[PDB]
Amino acid sequence: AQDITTTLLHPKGDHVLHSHAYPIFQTSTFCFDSTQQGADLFMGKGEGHIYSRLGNPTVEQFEEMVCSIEGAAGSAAFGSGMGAISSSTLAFLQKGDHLIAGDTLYGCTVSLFTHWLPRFGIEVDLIDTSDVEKVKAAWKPNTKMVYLESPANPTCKVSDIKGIAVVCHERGARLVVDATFTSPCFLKPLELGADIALHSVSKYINGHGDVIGGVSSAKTAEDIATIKFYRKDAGSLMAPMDAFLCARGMKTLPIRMQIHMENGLKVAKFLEQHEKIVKVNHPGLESFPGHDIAKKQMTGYGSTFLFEMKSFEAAKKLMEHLKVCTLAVSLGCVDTLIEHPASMTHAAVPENIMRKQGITPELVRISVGIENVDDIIADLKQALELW
Amino acid sequence: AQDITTTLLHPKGDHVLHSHAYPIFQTSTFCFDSTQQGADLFMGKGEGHIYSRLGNPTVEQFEEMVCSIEGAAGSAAFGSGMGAISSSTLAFLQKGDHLIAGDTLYGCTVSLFTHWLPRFGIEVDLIDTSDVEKVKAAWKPNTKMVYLESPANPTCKVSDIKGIAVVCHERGARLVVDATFTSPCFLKPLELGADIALHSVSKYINGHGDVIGGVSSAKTAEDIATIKFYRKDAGSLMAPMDAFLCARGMKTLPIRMQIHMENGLKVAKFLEQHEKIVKVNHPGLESFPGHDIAKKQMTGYGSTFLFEMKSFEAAKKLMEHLKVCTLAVSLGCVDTLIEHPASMTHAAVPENIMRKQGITPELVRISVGIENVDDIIADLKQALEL
Amino acid sequence: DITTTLLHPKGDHVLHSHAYPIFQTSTFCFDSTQQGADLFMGKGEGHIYSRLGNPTVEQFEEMVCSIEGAAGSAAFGSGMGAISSSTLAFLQKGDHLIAGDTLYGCTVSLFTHWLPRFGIEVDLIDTSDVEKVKAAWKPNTKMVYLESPANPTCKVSDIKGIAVVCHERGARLVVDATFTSPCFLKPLELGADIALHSVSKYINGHGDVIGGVSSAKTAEDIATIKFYRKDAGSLMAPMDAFLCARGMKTLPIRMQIHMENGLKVAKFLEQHEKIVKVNHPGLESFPGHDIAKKQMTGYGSTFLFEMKSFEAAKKLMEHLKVCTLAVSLGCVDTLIEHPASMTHAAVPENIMRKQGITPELVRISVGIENVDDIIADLKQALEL
Amino acid sequence: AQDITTTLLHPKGDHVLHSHAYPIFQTSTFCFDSTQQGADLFMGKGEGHIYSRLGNPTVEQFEEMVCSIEGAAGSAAFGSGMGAISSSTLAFLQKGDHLIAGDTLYGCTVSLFTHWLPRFGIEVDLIDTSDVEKVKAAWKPNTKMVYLESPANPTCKVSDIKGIAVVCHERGARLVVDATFTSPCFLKPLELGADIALHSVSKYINGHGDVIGGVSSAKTAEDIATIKFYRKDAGSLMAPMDAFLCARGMKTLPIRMQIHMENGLKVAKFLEQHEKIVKVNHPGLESFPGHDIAKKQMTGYGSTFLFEMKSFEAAKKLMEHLKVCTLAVSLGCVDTLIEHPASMTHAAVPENIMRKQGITPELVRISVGIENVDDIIADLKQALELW
Ligand SMILES: CSCC[C@H](/N=C/c1c(COP(=O)(O)O)cnc(C)c1O)C(=O)O
Ligand SMILES: CSCC[C@H](/N=C/c1c(COP(=O)(O)O)cnc(C)c1O)C(=O)O
Ligand SMILES: CSCC[C@H](/N=C/c1c(COP(=O)(O)O)cnc(C)c1O)C(=O)O
Ligand code: MET
Repeated sequence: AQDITTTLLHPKGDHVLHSHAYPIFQTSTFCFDSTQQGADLFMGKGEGHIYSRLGNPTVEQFEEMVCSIEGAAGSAAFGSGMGAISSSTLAFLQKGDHLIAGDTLYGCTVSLFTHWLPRFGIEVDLIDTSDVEKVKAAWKPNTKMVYLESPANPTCKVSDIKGIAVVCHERGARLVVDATFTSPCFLKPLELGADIALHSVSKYINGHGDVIGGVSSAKTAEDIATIKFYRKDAGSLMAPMDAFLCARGMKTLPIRMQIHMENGLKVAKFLEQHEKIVKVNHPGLESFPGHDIAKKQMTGYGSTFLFEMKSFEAAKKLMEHLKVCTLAVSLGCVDTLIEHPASMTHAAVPENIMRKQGITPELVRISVGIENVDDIIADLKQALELW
Repeated sequence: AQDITTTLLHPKGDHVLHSHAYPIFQTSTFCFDSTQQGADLFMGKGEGHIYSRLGNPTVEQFEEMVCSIEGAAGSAAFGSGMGAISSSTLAFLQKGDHLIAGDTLYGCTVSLFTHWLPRFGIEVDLIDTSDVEKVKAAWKPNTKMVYLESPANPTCKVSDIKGIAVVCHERGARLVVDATFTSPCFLKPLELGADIALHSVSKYINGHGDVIGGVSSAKTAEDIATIKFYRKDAGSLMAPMDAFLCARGMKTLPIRMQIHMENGLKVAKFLEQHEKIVKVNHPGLESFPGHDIAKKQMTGYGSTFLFEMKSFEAAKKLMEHLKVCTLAVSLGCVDTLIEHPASMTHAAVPENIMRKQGITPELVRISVGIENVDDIIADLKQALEL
Repeated sequence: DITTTLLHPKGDHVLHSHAYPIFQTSTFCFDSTQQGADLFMGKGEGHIYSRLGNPTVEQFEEMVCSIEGAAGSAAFGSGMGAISSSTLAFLQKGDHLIAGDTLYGCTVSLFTHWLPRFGIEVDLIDTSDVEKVKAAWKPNTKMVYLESPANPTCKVSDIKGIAVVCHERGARLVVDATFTSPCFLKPLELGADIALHSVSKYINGHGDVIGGVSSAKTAEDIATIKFYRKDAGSLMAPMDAFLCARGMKTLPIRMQIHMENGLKVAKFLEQHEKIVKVNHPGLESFPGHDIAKKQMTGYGSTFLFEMKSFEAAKKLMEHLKVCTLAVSLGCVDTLIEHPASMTHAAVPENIMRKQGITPELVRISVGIENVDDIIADLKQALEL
Repeated sequence: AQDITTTLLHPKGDHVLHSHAYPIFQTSTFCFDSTQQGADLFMGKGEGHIYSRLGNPTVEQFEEMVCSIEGAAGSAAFGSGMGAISSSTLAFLQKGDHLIAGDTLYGCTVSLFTHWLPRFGIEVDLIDTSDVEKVKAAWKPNTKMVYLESPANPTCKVSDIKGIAVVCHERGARLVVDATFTSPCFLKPLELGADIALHSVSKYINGHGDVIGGVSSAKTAEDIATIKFYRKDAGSLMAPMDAFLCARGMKTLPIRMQIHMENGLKVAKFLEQHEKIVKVNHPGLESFPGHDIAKKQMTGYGSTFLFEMKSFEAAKKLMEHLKVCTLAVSLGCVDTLIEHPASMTHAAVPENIMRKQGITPELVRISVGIENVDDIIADLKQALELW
């Protein structure tokens, strides 16, 4: 079969005015041929565009590319990953519905789930999804959705997607997986039984750290139509320029991910053997609890992972004396990022959830870029071996 | 004090590397000097940036421009006017609360209020808000908000914002006003007593028809923080490039609006005197019901208005034989747009609500651009006399 | 209005898009070998490569082509890209060029340093006197280059008068109309052969893109220009072309307020005690007013004025709250500059005096702010 | 020694408002603090900006990146490769000066050298530069410059850059090398004795087929100042937006070139063993004349090469029946391009020069992208094996 590198470099669809690169449709509205042709496009009949919020050609191009790696019925682009998460949950969940979600999630996902959803009459439970039995125990007659991050931000906690999918399929609950950390190159949730696969495009998919974006993919046509229906009213849209950049960045995704995976594994192997390091939470290491599920359900690993220092001051010493790694939040960028979860990405997370995640000031999160691995390792080495 | 033209041309803020034009900050994340400096910003102390979703310098520049015209404590930019509307309502409204909204609104605003809000346990009533005592009768103990469009899409129906604001202040409810149609140049809702003033930037504020965006401005610092706290999780953001283009477009807004207003008035008066036109729904016309309310509360008028034809076939012939006007949805663009509400912008609106709005197959909506008035009038004259 | 023409340009919509798409592409696809071969030979419609032609860029070119009344227009990466392409495409070894003594700094740099390196004889003379153009004439004179009103002194030249001399003696007339814009100055309708602009200024008007455009009277001349651009390589970027076309949408409207603002400012400065001389082509005091009044349908907002001393000029320029100390002109906001030590600092010491540039001269570019706000900003700086 | 992947991902210079990605300075002019501060910057004193034509921060960031791989004193970015070629030649050559240039050059370079330079009183001779003795024989007392393309567009003809450099150094002539076909990753002319190394950034460096651009680098500070002095007058500038994209595209240059090189070699080796193909002109093959010079003087190979079919109609049949490869001009793009030199890129070159270059209607130029090589080979295979 045709390789994914070829698939991404050759998206389906006609060229516009014979242009090799797909044009940036920096426009708000579209022109109608006639009143009937305009009336029909609102009804759903005929091919063409109306208004960029409903559909934009360069945006739709990016959606097609994502839809093609995911193996979905359709994809929806968003202004942010949080736009994707809101439109993948609130498009389906309503007053009286129950949501089971992982206890270890991205900071703002926790914020959306614990603060905003309960205000909308939606029952939410944060559950350890590494254990399928805990997921079964939390299940209720009104359970409509299970939301998973695996490997989780930032602890790399592994969940049994395949096993949970079964329970979701038997009981009529929609399974949504956030696969941001791994990318659609190595994790394809819809193959594992999930109903909706989503990403923060801001991270690996774009990879260049210059755009905030989100994407959501559905196994079903009805489900993607509902997501786009919600997006129409909620209004989280990917800009034409941002879509152009994301598609462009995605052109090199497979090879970037290959280097990410290998760099990340080598950095983690180096850290785990280092005197100053207590523990390394990389899902590709044999020492890691959820390794056997991760290697079975994914075809590779992302390069973002967590590790434990002997103290906060030691962690502070490492982070502030690096010359290649740059101290900043976010991840999945071409260059290596480094961050302190306890006081940055997960400072807003309540300590009730903080303890069980479980994030301590000794922890450092690293997102290994595509720089020569030896340069990255040497940079960490000299910082770890300071006076 | 500076004039509106000068204020928008010289926005408050520092120059970046002595750059005359403000740089497009096409970035996702930002760097930290130290752990403490990064940890501080998340709290947040005191000056600096973290991540574009939380704050982007180019986006913030546009936000401050809108804040200066509205007379607000702060403004938040969005990826769409719908992003602004959702964030201006769902940030405050929760399960068990009650919203009163105008019966005539933009199509997707009707879609948002009728479909999605009741799913979140929010009570919504669509009420004729041109009558103030009708809002008082629709009131409940759990009423937390009133939402208004004045002039409303597409009928140009006018609401007494100042009068409704008094009711909202006395009874503990917020007043949110969609001022897309008139722009902040002519309509400043926060001066009329409203709590939140929002726009579809995609329309007049940008004015060049090349970007989708929204903005919301709050009277109090607490409300705008809550709005931005919602945007943080909801995720409707304005792209750095779009922020650059919106700010750029807003540079000529005052002079564009002045021409929009004058053009829209002459075109409406031309249509009113024409024998093939039943009625023209322009808020600046003496004949229009609620003209006096619009005259006192607004300093000018938008260029988007509705009018009635003899039949559907007559409307069809007009829209399909224009050479200058472009048949397309949207409004507030530099060139002239024309649209059919019944089967386009307000086609997804439930036929129950479409009846109360007064939207018929004979009605045509025009958005008069900044072309020469005589070119637009002549284009209409040619199409009408076939 | 010209506005209607600019808002509704010639051409077909792309996938029904209201705004013309940004063709951020390098190359284009072919249906077959024959179709691709044909386009390289000029047969059929379509595109090959962005340097040869870009749809977004061509859309801007056609907007300029309409207002200028040209056979064709070519966009460039800079005004200097337009200037050098409008001269070095025609001038060759052994040719002679007569150019105005007062030109933009880098246009002087081009003509004085680079042009004579290519075997092109260049003389800079006073083109405000038409009889002086006749005296500078040589048997090998192939081109006259003009700039009216000139940067920065606003020195007006009789374009139609010089055009007659050029036509009779077989020479091209190139006019830099940056200072006035195609709204008010249309050189091709005064008998000029080539009309060019620094789009960076009024045409774009938003001070966020560098670009140039050149419009030719004949189809052969623009083909020569585009043939030169193909090899020289000064191209307008697709994004920049998008921004320039977008900026052009408000051009006539911006120029109306530019003209009126610049006039009221100059009239204020002329009656002010601290100002010796004001060089605005719209003022009746200005020497070349009669020529400018008849040849142009309006005036730009960039002009020059004389202070008592350099210290007084420094005091004025460094205390403005609204106006900005910056080079460039034709922006929506008001810019201020000092020619002797900035724009015309590189201009040779002998051409410096022929132009009449002194350390006392201050150049202002009046934007589209409220007239009273800019006048008040100048008023407080000239007194406090 | 720090690897080039790391170098390109971590360019020197300060971050702007703590922004991770370098901002797009979409501006015309810059503000001054005082009259003297503005006067000094024109005089050359102080830091740093005045007007985008003289210097744009975004553009200078890209120039910095190119300067870093090249090992130059400075770099200048342009609106096109032809902008770079003109400014590297016409910035130094005046009437009475003599230029020696390769006989096999890019189409428009031939146009510039044949049509425009002679009009400026500059003597030009197109010479076979694969033979050092022919370069020596063509030499004159007024010879000021030698311009080389190696491997040449499109025949891939190899020139002895090192050997020609010596002659240039001994006789006081600048050596200028166009290294577009190979990229700075594999060919660094300044290490070989060239004075100026230039690229069409439109090709490999940007790599994404969305930007037209050029860059020129000099060994000497005076020379790059002269090039920039010409640029401000001639007017070929890189747009801030284009600069942003080129820097972005350059982030992944080393890894893209790794795949280009290996893909290109595998495609060439497949074509050479195929019965329909008469000859393959890839500089990395042992059969190719000048392979020994190429493998010594370069660190790798580009993926653009030319091959001979049995007929024009056979060439037509191949080019017009590909499903992955796209029929278009240009090269060095992320996806595979294909064109016909005799009727396309080199249809404008005079017949006396085209016969000298060896371009016949049987020839096909392929620019191998970063698609899975087996997919590329399979696409060519089915097109070659048609009924
Ligand atoms: C069907 S689609 C179309 C659209 C538009 N609008 C629109 C609007 C909106 C939205 O906005 P976006 O930005 O989101 O679009 C809001 N509001 C208001 C008042 C309005 O009118 C029209 O109507 O035409
Ligand atoms: C030294 S730098 C400076 C710049 C500006 N210029 C301007 C100009 C130009 C330039 O152009 P670009 O676009 O190339 O820049 C040209 N021409 C003309 C006539 C003019 O005034 C000024 O002057 O300020
Ligand atoms: C005819 S059109 C086509 C184009 C391309 N070129 C390319 C090139 C150039 C150009 O460059 P730009 O950027 O200007 O395009 C230069 N050089 C070199 C070496 C090369 O290969 C090809 O060939 O394909
Ligand atoms: C808490 S806002 C910044 C978080 C960032 N996107 C991360 O996951 O690293």
